[PDB]
Amino acid sequence: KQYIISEELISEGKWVKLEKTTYMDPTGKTRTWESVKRTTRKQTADGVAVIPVLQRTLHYECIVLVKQFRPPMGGYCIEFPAGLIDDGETPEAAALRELEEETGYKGDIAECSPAVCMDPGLSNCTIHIVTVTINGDDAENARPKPKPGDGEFVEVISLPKNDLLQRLDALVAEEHLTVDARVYSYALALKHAN
Amino acid sequence: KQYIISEELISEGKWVKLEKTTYMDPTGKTRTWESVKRTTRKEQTADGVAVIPVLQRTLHYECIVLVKQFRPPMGGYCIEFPAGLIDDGETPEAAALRELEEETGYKGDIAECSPAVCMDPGLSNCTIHIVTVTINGDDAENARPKPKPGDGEFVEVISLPKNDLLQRLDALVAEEHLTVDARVYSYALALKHA
Ligand SMILES: CCNC(=O)c1c[nH]nn1
Ligand SMILES: [Cl-]
Ligand SMILES: [Mg+2]
Ligand SMILES: [Mg+2]
Ligand SMILES: [Mg+2]
Ligand SMILES: [Mg+2]
Repeated sequence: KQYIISEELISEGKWVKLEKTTYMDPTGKTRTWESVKRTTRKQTADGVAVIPVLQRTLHYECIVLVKQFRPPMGGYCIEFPAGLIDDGETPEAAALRELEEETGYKGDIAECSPAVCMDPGLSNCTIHIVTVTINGDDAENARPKPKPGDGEFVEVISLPKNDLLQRLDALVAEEHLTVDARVYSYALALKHAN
Repeated sequence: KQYIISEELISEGKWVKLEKTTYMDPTGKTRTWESVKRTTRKEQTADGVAVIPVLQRTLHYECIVLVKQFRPPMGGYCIEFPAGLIDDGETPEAAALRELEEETGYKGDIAECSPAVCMDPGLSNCTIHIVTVTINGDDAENARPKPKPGDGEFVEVISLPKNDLLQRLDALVAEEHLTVDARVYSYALALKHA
């Protein structure tokens, strides 16, 4: 019933562009939408985000998160490890790779979502959410070695899965960070379950 | 350590703008980023809300109430939590209840309200409050819920059981071209993981 008629370029950066989308509304009237797209997509999706479950015997199961300065936000954010999928990379391989670079952990793939939208009223950005388990008792994850690329500066924050929401709220209150909406959504559902 | 040095406007549509962001990296070196912002944020503590609406009815399993609509940035239909921007002077809770009623017909009760969470913080400064609302589906008000969509709004309601949310989402993606939102998928994944 609704569909895109045309896309007009408004402005194109190196990494992001702004378009004016013309579309057919369900009444049969033509309407416009200002949209954002990345210039980097090739791929199943733009990026991956990793839900890393750190499993150590005789310890609570932790979710491994990252804290970074985010220039669009003007501040620090707490997020699932994540990055864009390299040209001709699978989402799983991007997931294990980004997890290693950002955290130093070597994980195993548990499951992989279909491409999911980030902010669909604003952009076409999509990611695969990849659930990964980390055997924290293996020697490779003893002294995990994070390999930041140029200009990446990432802090690792592991939080217990069984209290995640309350721990995130604490960091927000105490550290004036912004929690990521996907992280928060995950944390809410852990409390809402059953 | 890191902070914004300058924000230069590149292009300003009516709804969105693109900015060249200059910031100080933690080595003391000046770097740039291409940033997206909305033009609509005034004194709201966030751009928008998204509502987690838990529909509760005697002798029923709890449902999560979702909406499906065409998203011109995505060029297709998306399944999302009910959501909208916060009107000037409106509280996040009022916005949540109002959007829920407009989009679904249901009259909810506030349960909890998150702090401002970021939508896609490597791309944009956009933020939302995630507002959990219970819907008493045994109340007469909520028996024959009719969407009251605004101008150019065309929303379908999809209520799915909480106890099978992920598989029911998978079954919808399997049967048609449609993208699930990353917050909804994250929430459904945690419901499984718990
Ligand atoms: C910022 C994403 N664009 C919009 O919200 C919009 C609304 N009408 N036209 N474009
Ligand atoms: Cl798991
Ligand atoms: Mg990253
Ligand atoms: Mg990277
Ligand atoms: Mg909406
Ligand atoms: Mg609306």
